Amino acid sequence: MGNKEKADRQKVVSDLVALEGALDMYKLDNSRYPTTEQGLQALVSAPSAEPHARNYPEGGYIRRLPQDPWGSDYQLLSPGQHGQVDIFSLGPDGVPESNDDIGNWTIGFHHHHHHK
Ligand SMILES: [Ca+2]
Repeated sequence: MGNKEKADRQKVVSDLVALEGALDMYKLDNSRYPTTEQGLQALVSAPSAEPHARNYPEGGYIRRLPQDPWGSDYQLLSPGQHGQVDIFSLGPDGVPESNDDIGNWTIGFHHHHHHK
């Protein structure tokens, strides 16, 4: 409980949105959502994995892999647990797919994907 945690996780959400944006941008060019490596790298540099991302910004949107303020490298899992691709943050504990793991479903961005 505190103000610190809110500020840290909001910073997490900011990068989280950027992560998903890289995914959407990769989908724009390659007409599909990126895999675990390609998704995180899409913010930095065009993935070497096929198909090779085109129309990518020089230096990327962020020159280095975005990380939780505690020093954790954001993780992507394709195919996602909730959708096609799920992005989650490791938090202070660095543990992926954990309760703490701040994902797009956690914040409330993981919508528009219900077959029912
Ligand atoms: Ca965690």
